[PDB]
Amino acid sequence: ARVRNLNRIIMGKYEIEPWYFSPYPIELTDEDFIYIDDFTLQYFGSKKQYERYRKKCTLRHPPGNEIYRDDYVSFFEIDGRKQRTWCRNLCLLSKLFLDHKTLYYDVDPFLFYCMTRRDELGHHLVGYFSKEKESADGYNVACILTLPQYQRMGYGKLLIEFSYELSKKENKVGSPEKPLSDLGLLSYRAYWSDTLITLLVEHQKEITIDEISSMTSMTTTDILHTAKTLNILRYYKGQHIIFLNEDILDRYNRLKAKKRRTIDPNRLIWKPP
Ligand SMILES: CC(C)(COP(=O)(O)OP(=O)(O)OC[C@H]1O[C@@H](n2cnc3c(N)ncnc32)[C@H](O)[C@@H]1OP(=O)(O)O)[C@@H](O)C(=O)NCCC(=O)NCCS
Repeated sequence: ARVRNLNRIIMGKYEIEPWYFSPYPIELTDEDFIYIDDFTLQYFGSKKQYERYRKKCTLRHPPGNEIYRDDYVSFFEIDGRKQRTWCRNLCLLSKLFLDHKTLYYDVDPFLFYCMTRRDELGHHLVGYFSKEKESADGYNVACILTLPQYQRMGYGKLLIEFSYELSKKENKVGSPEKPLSDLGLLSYRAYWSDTLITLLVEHQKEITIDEISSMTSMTTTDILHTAKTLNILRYYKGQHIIFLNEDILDRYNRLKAKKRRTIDPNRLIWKPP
């Protein structure tokens, strides 16, 4: 009698192996897989069951308001309390790739911003970031995730950039919840670096900390840490600034050479509560 662990989830054409254990309320059997509907995120122990529900009539995108939509991606804002089932399913899926995550069942305190890539086939959920409706620490991101099958394609940086656009619209600085996984912290460091580098080349050769936080919603701490790492911190005109140098120009051009997609602030149709 085999009592197997969840060793693989079948999502669309993808067969993904979890990185960590997730509390799916499922029976342990001699099989080690479950089906995850790529639209509803519902889990099924049998292909037949999955098929049975797949036929049902359902929307083909996350259950929320589309507050951003460009030719590349869309962002749906979902209130956990309004979509408990879907969001709980999202959290269970997310935990498979997180060392730790708050109780998956309690989604009410969160707002989920889910990003989809649109193809000739429609919407495809590629990642998301949750956010406390009320954060005592001012965290502008609780958890953030790019589904495994879509990682290392630039989606993570888009998720992060979007979280800062919300903060900017809210007229507040913000920073991701600590502690961050190594993957998460390294992604933020790259984003913060790319952001200061782009500002120095496209906005001004010299910029004060205040100006930076005002334009990016990045906190003083994340700005200083990033500036020190790049060796671009100085004192000019009576205050601390970051400055441009050949290294930064070089980095900027290399960044641009990758012709990466970015978020257009003008397409965010959203008003904070
Ligand atoms: C952290 C996380 C969101 C990052 O998401 P991601 O989609 O992989 O992020 P990005 O793709 O924007 O990261 C940039 C990387 O992708 C690579 N990349 C992006 N587009 C690419 C392309 N078209 N071709 C080749 N490489 C590409 C970049 O070269 C870069 O590699 P590097 O970090 O070694 O320099 C993701 O690793 C994840 O969900 N991890 C598990 C959950 C987790 O730990 N979340 C954070 C909790 S604190």
